This record gives sequence, structure tokens and C-alpha cells, in this order.
Amino acid sequence: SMFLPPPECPVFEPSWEEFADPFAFIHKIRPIAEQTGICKVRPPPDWQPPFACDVDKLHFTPRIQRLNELEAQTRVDYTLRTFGEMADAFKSDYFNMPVHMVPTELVEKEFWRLVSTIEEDVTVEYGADIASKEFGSGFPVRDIKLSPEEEEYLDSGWNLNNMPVMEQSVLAHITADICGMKLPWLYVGMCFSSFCWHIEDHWSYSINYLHWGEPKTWYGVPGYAAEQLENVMKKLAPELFVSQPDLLHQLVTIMNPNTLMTHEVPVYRTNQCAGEFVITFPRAYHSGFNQGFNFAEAVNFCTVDWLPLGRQCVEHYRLLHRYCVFSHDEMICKMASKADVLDVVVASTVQKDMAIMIEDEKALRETVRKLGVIDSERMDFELLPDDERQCVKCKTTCFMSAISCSCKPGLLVCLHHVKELCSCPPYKYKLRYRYTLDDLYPMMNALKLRAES
Ligand SMILES: [Cl-]
Ligand SMILES: [Mn+2]
Ligand SMILES: [Zn+2]
Ligand SMILES: [Zn+2]
Repeated sequence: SMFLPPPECPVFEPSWEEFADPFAFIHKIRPIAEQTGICKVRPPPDWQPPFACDVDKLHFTPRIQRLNELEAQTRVDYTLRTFGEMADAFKSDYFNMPVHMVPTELVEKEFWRLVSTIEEDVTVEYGADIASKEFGSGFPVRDIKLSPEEEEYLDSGWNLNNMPVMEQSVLAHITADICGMKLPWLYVGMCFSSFCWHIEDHWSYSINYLHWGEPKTWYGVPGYAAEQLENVMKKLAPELFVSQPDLLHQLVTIMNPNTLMTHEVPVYRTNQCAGEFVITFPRAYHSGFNQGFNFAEAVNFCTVDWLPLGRQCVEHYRLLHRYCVFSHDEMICKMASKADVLDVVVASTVQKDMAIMIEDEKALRETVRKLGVIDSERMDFELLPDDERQCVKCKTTCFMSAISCSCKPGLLVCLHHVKELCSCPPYKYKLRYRYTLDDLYPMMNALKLRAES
């Protein structure tokens, strides 16, 4: 009747020993948590990173949010004090209650009532921005003089500034600019402010820490059910699935988990409270809303487990004509070029992906040669701005190779779309390539040597 809450997602309480290495721990829980898409992690009781900031000197510009189920939203001045004041009064006036007295069950039930009710037009506000000098990480960072307590947490793997640049992560090695993806984002919530159903770019992981305040309610769907969910959503809201001109135009929406559950899409929930982590796994759809005034911090990351999925994601982007945040192949080759300093399990896993890359590239080059492309020239793709090396047809970011024609200066197609560049015969085309196959096999060999050492 009305709202039936989804079953709870897994909750882990690691020992200090398990907690010592976040990537080992994530690998450990993966068999369980990937079945549910999201999971919650409670740190050991004494892991307590100090939060300190001036509520009057932290400023941000809030985003306005209408709360209508199935309505399209785009994916991407208050002080913290004045926002908090607004947020508390909003919740307090909404329920005619003190905020700590409003049961989380009630806020959840009411959220799903108000987004589905046409006659209600509740609007709320929220903050979402990357860490900057005007608004920095909630975790300790080096800058000016820090307390010993802050020093304790400076190097923690669970300090979300460090997570991107550890010895078992992959996004670290990327030299290309992916700031929107590798830097933590800060989120200031209020009652009912929400995040629409989405998956992370390049099907990466994400990890979210609620620094303080009232809980954040989550819904998650396991990666295996991603296409099921999309099919449900495309039937109910086809507008969200029209082609989009860039990454700054991704359309997303609020949708009741019971609707998914009715269509046999598995959905899990949780209330993330202050001091708790939520982890989302590759291609796991998630959404949620805040219970009240709060402050969270989140970052994307990629494990070695993720590498094959990363490759599959870019393939999927190609099929959908979606823009890439970075070139997956460029990242693989960057790591190969640093094989000697790579962690050994990383080296072994990159070697396997590189082997697929090379064999695919071989087949593509044979195919375009048979189409009559004969001329070729080496090209350092990584030097081109992204918007100068996207395939005309499928928008993929080129790196291994592309086709050009003097007919249309500056334009490129990837080797899947040789026929989509221009009307000139293929003998007028050039194969532009980053590496010969003969360059590539020794690169892969270096990884092998590092891996077997
Ligand atoms: Cl509404
Ligand atoms: Mn997310
Ligand atoms: Zn293409
Ligand atoms: Zn041409």
C-alpha cells in the first residue's frame, strides 16, 4: 500500500585489520555487494576523522530542484550556515515537528508521495561542487598547521582524497584531465533534495562518506540488472533516452523503486548515517534523497577488477554515440609505458586488457586495409584536445587509430566508421595510428616481466 521499502542492502563492519586496506576490503566484499549494487560500510568505532570548518566562510551556489517523478533533470548564494538555517526551517515547517523527531520511515514515505502527486510542487535546493579553495574536502589535507589527530587521517586510504592515487587504483595513472571524475565532490543536502537514477561515468565505482548531519537514503540496483532498469525506464520516460550533444546534457530522473520492483528489477535500500560509507559497484544504478541538512563527500575510482568492464563500457558508449570522459586505450598504454613502477597485480591485469586491445586493433587494421585505405602516418593522439579526436559518427575518443581525409581537414572517424567520413574513395584516406603492432608487443612484454617478477 503506497510505499513498500526495498530490502536492505548489505552492511559491513570491518575490523581494524580488514579496514587497513580499502582495496583489499572492497575486493573481499565484492562477491556479496556486487549482487546488490550498493553496500554500506561502517568504519571501526574509533576511526573518527576530524571535521572542522567555518560555517560562515564556506560559500556555495545552490542548485534548484523540482520534485516530480519521471520528470527530466540535467545531471550537472548561501553560506553553510544560511543554507543550514533554510534547510532546518524547511523540514521543520513541512512536518510541523522538530527535525530529529521526524521518523526516517515517514520522510521516505512522504518523499515518494510528493514526487508522484501532480498537485504538489515542492522545490528544494542543494549544493554539489568539486573540492576547491573556496570550498575544500571534509577530510584532512596537507597545507596550514595540522593537529596530530588530523595527521592520523592524512594518509588513510579511506580519506577520499587519497583513494584516487593508491597503488591498487587505476584512474591515478591517467595524465589526461579528468578532474570532474578524479577529484572529490562535496554535497550539502536538505530534506528531500535528491540524486536521480544514474550510473558512474565509464562504469566506475564510487564511494560516498557522510561527514555529518541527518541520513542519506539510497536505492541501488546490481550491475547485472542495468539493462533491465533502462528498459523499464525507457518505456515510462522515453524522452530521457534521446541522443545528447555532450556530457553536460545527460538526462536523468526520479523514479519509485516499487515501479522497478513491479517489473522484477532487484532494488536494495539503505539509510546512510553520519560517519558511514556507501560504495557503488560498476554499472550499479543508484538514486536517493537526503533526510535533512547534511554534508557528504564522494569520489569515483577504478580497481583492476574494473578494467575489463571499462573496456566494455567504451564499446557500449560507441554503440550509443556517447562521449567518453577519457580514452581507455590511452590509459592502458600510459600504464604499459610505466610497467616497471606498477604494482605487480596491476601489471598482470593491464597486460590481459592490453592483449585484447592489441588483438582487436589488429583485426580492425586488416579490415580497413581491405577497404582500400593504404596510406598511413603515425600520430600522437594524446596531444590532441578531446574535441579534436572524436569520431564523427560515434563520438568515441580516438587513440589507437583513426581515419582522416585531406577533403575534410581535422575530421576523424574511428576504424569502425571508415564509411562515415566523406564521399572520397578510400585510397584518398590515411590511417593515423599511435603505435605499430610491432611497437605494442614489447610494451605488453614489459608488463609481463613486471608481473612475473
Ligand atoms: Cl510533485
Ligand atoms: Mn553516483
Ligand atoms: Zn566511430
Ligand atoms: Zn574526403
